[PDB]
Amino acid sequence: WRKLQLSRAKLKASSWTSALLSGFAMVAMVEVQMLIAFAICTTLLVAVHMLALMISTCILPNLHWYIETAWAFSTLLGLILFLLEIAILCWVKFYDLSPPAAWSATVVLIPVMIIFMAFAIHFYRSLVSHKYEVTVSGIRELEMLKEQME
Amino acid sequence: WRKLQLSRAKLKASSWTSALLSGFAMVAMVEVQMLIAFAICTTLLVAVHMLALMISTCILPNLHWYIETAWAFSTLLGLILFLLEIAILCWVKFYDLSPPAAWSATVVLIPVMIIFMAFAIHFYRSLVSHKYEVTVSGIRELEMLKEQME
Amino acid sequence: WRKLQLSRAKLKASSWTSALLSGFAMVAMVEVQMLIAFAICTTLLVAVHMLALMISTCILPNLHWYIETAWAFSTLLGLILFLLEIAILCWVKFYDLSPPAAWSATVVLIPVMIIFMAFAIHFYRSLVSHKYEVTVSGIRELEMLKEQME
Amino acid sequence: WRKLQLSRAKLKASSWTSALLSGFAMVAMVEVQMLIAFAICTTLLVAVHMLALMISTCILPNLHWYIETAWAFSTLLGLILFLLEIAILCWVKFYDLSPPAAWSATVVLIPVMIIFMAFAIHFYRSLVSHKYEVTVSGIRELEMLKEQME
Amino acid sequence: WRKLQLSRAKLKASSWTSALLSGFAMVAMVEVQMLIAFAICTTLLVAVHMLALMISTCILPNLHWYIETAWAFSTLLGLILFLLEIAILCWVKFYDLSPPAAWSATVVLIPVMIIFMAFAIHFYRSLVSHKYEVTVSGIRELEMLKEQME
Amino acid sequence: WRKLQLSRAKLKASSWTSALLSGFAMVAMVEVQMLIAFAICTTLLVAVHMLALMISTCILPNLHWYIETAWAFSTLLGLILFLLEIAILCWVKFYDLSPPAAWSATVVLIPVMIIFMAFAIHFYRSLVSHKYEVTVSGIRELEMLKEQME
Repeated sequence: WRKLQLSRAKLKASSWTSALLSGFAMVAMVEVQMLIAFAICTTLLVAVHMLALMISTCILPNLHWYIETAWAFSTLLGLILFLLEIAILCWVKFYDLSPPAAWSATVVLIPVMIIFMAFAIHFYRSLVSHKYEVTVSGIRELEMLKEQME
Repeated sequence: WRKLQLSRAKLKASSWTSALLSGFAMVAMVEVQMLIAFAICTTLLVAVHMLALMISTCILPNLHWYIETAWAFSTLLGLILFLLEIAILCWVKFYDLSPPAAWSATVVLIPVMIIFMAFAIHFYRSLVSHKYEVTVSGIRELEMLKEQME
Repeated sequence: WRKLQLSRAKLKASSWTSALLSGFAMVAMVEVQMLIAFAICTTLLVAVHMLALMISTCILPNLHWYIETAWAFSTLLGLILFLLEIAILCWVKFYDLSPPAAWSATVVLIPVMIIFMAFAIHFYRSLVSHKYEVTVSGIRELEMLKEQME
Repeated sequence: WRKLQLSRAKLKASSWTSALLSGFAMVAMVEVQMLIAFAICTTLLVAVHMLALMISTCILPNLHWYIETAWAFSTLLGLILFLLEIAILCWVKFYDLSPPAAWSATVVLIPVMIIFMAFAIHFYRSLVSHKYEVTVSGIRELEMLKEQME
Repeated sequence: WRKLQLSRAKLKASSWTSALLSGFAMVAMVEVQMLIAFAICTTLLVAVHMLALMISTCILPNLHWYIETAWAFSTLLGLILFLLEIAILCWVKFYDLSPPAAWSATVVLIPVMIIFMAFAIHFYRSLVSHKYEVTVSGIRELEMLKEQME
Repeated sequence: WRKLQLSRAKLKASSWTSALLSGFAMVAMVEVQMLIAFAICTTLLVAVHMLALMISTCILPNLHWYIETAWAFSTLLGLILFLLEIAILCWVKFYDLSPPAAWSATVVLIPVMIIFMAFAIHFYRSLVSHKYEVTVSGIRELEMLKEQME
């Protein structure tokens, strides 16, 4: 039951962020209307989220952990892309009369972006260690039973 | 019960994406205001989602798997259309002064679009094989009982 | 319990689409600002959805199937109206400099619109037959008991 | 338990429509920027919904049926006001160059508006009769027991 | 369990109204772009809602009734501020060419605003009396047992 | 079970505020289009919320309290940033013709901002004391059993 709720809640959240972020991001582009980055970033941002949405459709009928990786990976990319997207918007929006201020946007971006990616690595690292920790603990317990068995 | 939750959660998600995507997409068109593609893509995008929404209405009262195909198919089309829609927006929005950058939008589109459709095929293929796998496994188990039966 | 969830989920979805579609549709009209069709379509679209919303208010306290028809009918109309609405937007938005491309919008509309209404008829027809099928099966079973009864 | 779910679901729906409708309606006014009607209708529309939202706050802690009337009444008013609001928008939006088309908006409004209010009266009337029907049926059953009692 | 659902449902509703109202209100200000009131009202409106959102974060981990007062109070303020906000928008939006119509907005505001605040007082008053009523009823019942006790 | 619902509800709320606030805030910037503050505040606001969204993805699979701190901290920052963001918008929006009124926005900001941060400290302080209170009460009860034990 614990696993059932995990997927159910995640499904709603996935479409929640993907749909809204893609919509607002799309509107952001039409409203404003370096150049290549803005176009590519926007297209990729939408595409990545769309992939996640599809995952919501396939997961319902349903190796399971494999797709889980695709969803988390895709969802994560969208978040990074959205962050990159807003950074470009600040640079592009002010790019006309505000170029001086535009720089502060990307400059401040690096600090949070690095921590964003770095934080994920630290968490993943701890998770990896735990898997190994259980691996050693599991075999040991089994060995104890094996020794007393004889 | 497992099946009940699958439909319940899916129903909310369907209207979730269909309603939001259609709304934002519609707003994207009015804000900006090759030419034929933009008009057709927008109209089709909305129509496809509307079909899915109706499916949410008919599924409640309720062969069942058949309609399931219509919903997944329609929902999937909307996602592809939305991706195509944003690609057109980038080309159209910049189409005025930014035509040069506009190309990068569609060019980058192909890469993700191919993977989007290709990924679905791979998943479906594995699903098809599993169905056949169970088919062979099922008859075999039944035969074992039939042999011992005699 | 199966019936309880059906209404509960449907209630959220109804307000979901009706509220969002009406809001975005309304915004679509103010942003842009044949002529008569656009005004009437927009007004009707909003009115139909509003009716559905009210249905959500009356259903809670609660012949039951009768109102169900009103909700499904009203909700269905809104979907058709929204589709018609976007079609008009494409024609009206481009109606200024883009009239040539504007035609493709309504032309492509017919194909999907016909399938949209036609698909509903097919589903309803099957439902009607089932009702009659059960009618014959029900009386037959009762007759069997009546015969053996004597 | 049946009563618990009724309030829980209604609470989410109330804020759902009230919040969204008020937000979009508010945006509709700023975008466009007979005259008095538009200003009053918009203000009243928002105020009515706000009242409903507050009701959601007071109902949680919690005569109960009395407040229920306030919520339904307020929510209903908002729906009627929103319908009136969009009708004004069509008239006002086109009011500049499109006056000829603007008339069709309010004209078509009356038809649906009358049915909207009239339909509610019919449903309420049937509900009132049912209350009386049970009243007569209840006393009759009690009398039967009283007669046999002696 | 009854108390658990009360908080769970309220949490979703709080963020629901606070997030949407703040977002739309913020957009309303940028779109339009007496003067001091508009600036202060908008800032306060957002701030009050933000406070409520934070309350949603603190309540999860969790004297309990005390915070409940803060949430209801903050949420209530936002509703009043939003109502005041729209009133200012009508006056400001028309304030340029539409001054004649702008007045009707604030004038009609007073009527509903007074009833909005007055209605709350009446409800609170009844609640206060009930607390005292139980106080007298509780001691009396206890005294009856004390008398017979001797 | 009590803990399960706490995370489930919080997950939906997190994405709820983060997604909406980021979207509306992003749109607020494009619509309007001291200078440096606006650019940095907007970028940081989005980045902080994105971090929270990712947390929603990692929490599902899942030391637990540690991440809880990151989510609450990140979510809290976004709220403060959003408040700061709107304050800047009022100053920037009016910054053109309305500079005189622009000051009232930031001035009024301080009052609520201080109370916003101060209120959190008071609540946290009480929580800290409670932890210590239980610490003393816990050891005391255990000691009583230890004494009677001998």
